[PDB]
Amino acid sequence: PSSVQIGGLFIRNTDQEYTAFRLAIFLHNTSPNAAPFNLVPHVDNIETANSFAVTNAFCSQYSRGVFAIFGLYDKRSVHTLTSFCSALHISLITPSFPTEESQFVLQLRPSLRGALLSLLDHYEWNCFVFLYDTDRGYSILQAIMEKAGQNGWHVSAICVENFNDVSYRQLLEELDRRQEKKFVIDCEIERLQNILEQIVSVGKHVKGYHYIIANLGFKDISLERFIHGNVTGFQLVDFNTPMVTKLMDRWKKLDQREYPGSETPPKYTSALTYDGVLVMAETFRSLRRQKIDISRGDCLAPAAPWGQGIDMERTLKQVRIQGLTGNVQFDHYGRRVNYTMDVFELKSTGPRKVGYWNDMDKLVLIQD
Amino acid sequence: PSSVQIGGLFIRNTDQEYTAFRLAIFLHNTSPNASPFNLVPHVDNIETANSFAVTNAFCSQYSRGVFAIFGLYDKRSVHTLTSFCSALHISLITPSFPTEGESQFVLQLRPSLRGALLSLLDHYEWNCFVFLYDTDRGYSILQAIMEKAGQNGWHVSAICVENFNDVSYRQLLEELDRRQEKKFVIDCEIERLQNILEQIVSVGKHVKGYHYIIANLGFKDISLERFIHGGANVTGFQLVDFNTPMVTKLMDRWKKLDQREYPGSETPPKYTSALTYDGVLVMAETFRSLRRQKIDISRRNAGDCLANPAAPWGQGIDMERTLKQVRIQGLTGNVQFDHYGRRVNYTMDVFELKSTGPRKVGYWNDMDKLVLIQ
Amino acid sequence: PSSVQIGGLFIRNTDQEYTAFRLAIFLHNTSPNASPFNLVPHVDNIETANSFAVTNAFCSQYSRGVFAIFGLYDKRSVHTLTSFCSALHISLITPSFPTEGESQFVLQLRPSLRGALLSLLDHYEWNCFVFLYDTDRGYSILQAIMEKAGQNGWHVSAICVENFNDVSYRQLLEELDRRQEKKFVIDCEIERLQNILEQIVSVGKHVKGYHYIIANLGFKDISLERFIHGGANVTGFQLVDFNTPMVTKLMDRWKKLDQREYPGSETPPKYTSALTYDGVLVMAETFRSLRRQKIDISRRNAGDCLANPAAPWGQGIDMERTLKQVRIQGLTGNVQFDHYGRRVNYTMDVFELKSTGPRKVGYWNDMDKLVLIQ
Amino acid sequence: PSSVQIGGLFIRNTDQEYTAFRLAIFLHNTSPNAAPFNLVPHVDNIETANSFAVTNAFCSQYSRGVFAIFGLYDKRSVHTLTSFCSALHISLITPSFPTEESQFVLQLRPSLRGALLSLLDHYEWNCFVFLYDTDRGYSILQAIMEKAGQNGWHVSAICVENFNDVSYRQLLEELDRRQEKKFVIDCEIERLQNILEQIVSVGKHVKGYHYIIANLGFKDISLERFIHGNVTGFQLVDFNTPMVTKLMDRWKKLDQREYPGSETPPKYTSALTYDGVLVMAETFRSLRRQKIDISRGDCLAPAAPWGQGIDMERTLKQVRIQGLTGNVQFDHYGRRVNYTMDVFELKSTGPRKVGYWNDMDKLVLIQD
Repeated sequence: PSSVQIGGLFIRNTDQEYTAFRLAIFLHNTSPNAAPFNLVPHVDNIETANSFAVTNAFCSQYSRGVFAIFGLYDKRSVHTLTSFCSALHISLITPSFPTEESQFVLQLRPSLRGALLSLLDHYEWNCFVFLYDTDRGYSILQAIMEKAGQNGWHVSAICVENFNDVSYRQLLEELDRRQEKKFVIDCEIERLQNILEQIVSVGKHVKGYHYIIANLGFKDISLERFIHGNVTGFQLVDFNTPMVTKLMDRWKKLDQREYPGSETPPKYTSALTYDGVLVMAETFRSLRRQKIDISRGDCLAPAAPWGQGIDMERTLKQVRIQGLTGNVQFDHYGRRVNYTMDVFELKSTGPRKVGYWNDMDKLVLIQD
Repeated sequence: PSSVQIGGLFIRNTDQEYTAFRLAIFLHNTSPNASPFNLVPHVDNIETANSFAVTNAFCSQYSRGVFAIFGLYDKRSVHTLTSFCSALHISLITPSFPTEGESQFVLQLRPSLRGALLSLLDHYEWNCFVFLYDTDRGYSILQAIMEKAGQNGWHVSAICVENFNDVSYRQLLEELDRRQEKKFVIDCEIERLQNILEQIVSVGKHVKGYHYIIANLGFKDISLERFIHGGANVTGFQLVDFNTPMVTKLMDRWKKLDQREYPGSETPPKYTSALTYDGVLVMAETFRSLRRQKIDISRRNAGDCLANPAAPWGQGIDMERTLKQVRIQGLTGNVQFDHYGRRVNYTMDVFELKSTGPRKVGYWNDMDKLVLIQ
Repeated sequence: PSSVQIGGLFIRNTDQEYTAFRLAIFLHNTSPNASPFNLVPHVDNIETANSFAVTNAFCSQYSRGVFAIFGLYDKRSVHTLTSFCSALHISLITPSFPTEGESQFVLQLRPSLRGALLSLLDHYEWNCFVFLYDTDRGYSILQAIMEKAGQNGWHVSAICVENFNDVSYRQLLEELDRRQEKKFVIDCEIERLQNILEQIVSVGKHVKGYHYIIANLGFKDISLERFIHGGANVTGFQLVDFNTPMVTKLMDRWKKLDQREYPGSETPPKYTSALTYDGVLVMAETFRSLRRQKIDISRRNAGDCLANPAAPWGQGIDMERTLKQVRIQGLTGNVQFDHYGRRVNYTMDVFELKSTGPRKVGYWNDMDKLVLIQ
Repeated sequence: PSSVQIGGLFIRNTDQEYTAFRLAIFLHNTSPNAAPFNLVPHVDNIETANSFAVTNAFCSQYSRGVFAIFGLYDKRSVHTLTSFCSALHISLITPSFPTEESQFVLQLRPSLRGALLSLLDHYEWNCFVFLYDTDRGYSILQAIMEKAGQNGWHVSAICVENFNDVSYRQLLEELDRRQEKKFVIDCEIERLQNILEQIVSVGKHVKGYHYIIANLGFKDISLERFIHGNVTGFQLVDFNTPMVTKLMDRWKKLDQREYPGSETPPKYTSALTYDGVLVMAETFRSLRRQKIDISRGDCLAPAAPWGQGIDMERTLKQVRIQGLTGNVQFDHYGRRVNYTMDVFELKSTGPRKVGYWNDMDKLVLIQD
């Protein structure tokens, strides 16, 4: 097997992720090293991102026999993509939000719930607001509410879906009336820019107000205005490693005509997509090493089980490499294990690393 | 067109709903000729209730040439079913929880409950209470409760009761009793609701001084004899009125039914049974309206539910418009939808438990909010 | 004499006892030849359980040439049955309540409970408590409790629960709660005991701070899951030991029984079932003893139970003496009677209810009174 | 019908009752007035008074077809006599203790429970002792205990069955140690004499100690020692009526050879037996007036019902005469209704009537 077909499912507002996925495949195509299989993606980008489009693209990919699909989903499509992959015995590698038991799924994105809870405990926060959206699911929100109930917190959860400039202004005025000082922001990247620009315009960009940015791309979003005017966040990928250095000095190639979004440093989702490509490449090497000839139907047949799918799924779930997100390893549930992320607090000189959070030592802070 | 094909979807633990569907369609079929058509149902009762099984069944229904589909869904299968129905212009009638956040080609028989519950909480002047909930029916109630609490500064302790056993409920109740919190709001599945009520009786939290609010439309569908004797304050919402000619006739027919042929007939129909009965009535009236509007219906189509590109039904827009343009009287009252698909101009009774039993204290309507009897 | 005729009397709601009687006699009949006789029972199961029906059945048994009679009686039929048995020298074996106040030709399988209950009350240092009782099993316990209270100056409030419905129990519990009395002693029929326990759970009196004492020998024969979860202190007396080879073998045979042929086998045997099983064992051993003593038995007689003048059986005195001179091991322990007919040298376990469940706290015996585990 | 056979069942220590029953029959034999039926009793006195003797005598009487039996029973024989009479459809007239629903039974003795409770309420007794026996049943005892529980009384119930002189002495010493001042005595007549003589010997016969004698024969027991040394009691029959005057001036005939016990004024049980004879005579007149020819088996047949027994039983239950115990009338349950009894309190001059108790006005006391 030298031309291995794989499937790719992307949704709207994922230009950078698609570019990173293409770049990872291209590097895998030009990496001789030690079977020389070349990954050809049958990528099917969908704009609507509704359940019907997900089903249509998934069945079309299944008709081509891709043995695996690298997909991205939202709250409205997770229950469709995961269900089809679990029933049709095709492994599903997704860098999107993890799903709170599951099969045939590899969630590359680490669960942000644990890190956020540890940070809140360390900062001894008792009353705060929870400006949030539902795009990534009700995983952080439920944990915050449950933790507040078990700890007697005065939390004010505020949904900011379908908000316009008037809505943000009204919300800001209400917060000023309540004199809320501590904020937790959990929204999509574009919504983060909208919230941050509205806050800096209305006049709450000072260091007295504490803002926790609940995402893994803290350095991926520009916060230059806040230095002039206490902001904490989580960073997933370390920029001081040899492998990310190789990615950067290969990323400087500004072929924006063929690689849109390459003008800026890759976002955390882009790093996760690159890491997923490495996981698929490494596990294909493992299957080839085990001398398992992977080969082969249509959707809505009754289930069309894949005999080789179970062993292939297990091989994915037992991979352990050193990727952009560190020790990439999965447990038997498909989640991420043995991972760490740095905690950056903004200072006068810029972002500064205070500590890092991992699943075995919780949060550990640098002290003298 | 004497025969009309109607799709039907049923999930697990919905036996009573299926019998109500069969009973409603039988009454319409065996009815005096109010001058004219028959409904043939293609029904699929899947137990797993996963998205893949729902998609397979919906494709089978689409291949079977159904004009409308009566489906049940949970948080798992809500998105796939609604999106598939809207994409192919095949309308759906559901008694499940609403999917607020815009929609098309879907008619929610179940009315919104957030307004009534919020009105009740404002009337009771509650500040701190334990909100026990699950995520089987979405998160609309949970989001609304917390948004109201944040705007009003309520210290609401929300606890999810998913995947808890009897020991877990006992430990949770003991911890809450140690925290000295008296007010509770329960919004769970009917099976989980029975389990929590049994655990409350076992612990001994059904005495005077404890207030429980049951957030569903089946307050009279459950047993509270232990709570009646204990004397704890219980408030609930009942949608089905038992003092109307229509419910009386249906109950008379309900008691005279074969238990083996109609499982669940040994007990009074629940609010979901009334809701699904109303849904069949809505479909019948809309087909009459299509006949009156001189709009002929035909499938014209095959079963390529995944035809590329999509081939939406040409008469779906008119069918959806007619479905939303029907005002009828049923077990739940004035069944009348707006242009969105939700229920509007609906009324529900509010029952407070006393020693004599469940006595209505007032009603709630979309216009006057909560009006209590004084 | 291969065949031995034995009389049997059963009152209403004693199905389990009858099956235990049949099971015990079947095991003796189908047993290895421990070197020799069979027991044929003449059984009468009257439902009214009045004195006239008992007299008719006893005359039929006497006309049927039975040497011993296994009878059940209540306060209504205790005097007629005991007097008839003593007058004609036809001995009786009973598991019912004792008839203290002298007796002859009667063997009480059920041991006296007043000693154990009085010892428990003295240990608990109780002063004021509510004694709920009925009069189905005589008045010996009631008289003893009040005599002890008078000699010790206890303010015992005794209430009879005869001919009360569920509303009556609820009203009585509410009145007692208003009077602020926490300690209760329940001595009722097993059916009435279940009803009172259910009412206690419904009212909500099964929480910490309430102490209940159940005065019977079937503490493990009833369900207290609600009381286990509530945490109220419950003390009871268990006569049957479940950690002996004999009870283990009998339980193994009990589970492998036909439910239709042996009603009540779906549940573990109650203390009365163990008592009646022991009674059949006592009769078997005594017949062996008569065979060993070279005392031939024969009815010699007709059925003129009302023969004037009375014609008592000539071998009745020796039979009664041999019955009282037998020490055996059975489900209730060392079954051994004195010259009066009551049980002596008997032990019963004392169980206190905790979160883990019913855990034995000590035992009670006729010699050392109450000995608790420390 | 001129020679009507009836049955008579008497127990040990009932010589006076048997004499009164014989005297009443004799007067009925010599009372022409206005069918001239003469009552012939097949009396079967039993000494053992156990259940076997009761059954034997009852069956022998049934063999003679007596249509009714005038019986006396104790705690050990009530459940046998009543059961046979209810099942065999023969009316049972008994002057013994009433039974707390029943059929074919006429209890001539009024229920003493109501009068005792009313007297205790009037005297405002809170703590007392209850020297009692079980011969007449647990009817008064249960009521006293239940009333005490509902009123919070400090009652000390003391059984005095099988007590010898040492037992009474020990009981008296214990009472002195407890310093109990108020006594309620409910025992058989012979036990009353034993208790009273022991009390007067030990030295508690003074007026300071209050003794309530729970019986209907207060004047039938000599209390002369207490006048020299507060004793209340109930009297059922009034000695100041024309009919009791006739009974007295006929009772002075001292034919003790044929009428034992006639040397003393009749006891309350004797008056009840005399009244029962009148009830049977009056109801036979009613049956004869209704032109119902009463006629007719063996016991232990299966039930041998008597068709005329039901109407005869109802006629007994609807009789209303003026006898020694006043307005003799029975309800549909066989108990006594529309009856009254005087309450006598001992004074220096002797017994004095304070008031009277009836079932409609409870207790009413004479005051100026």
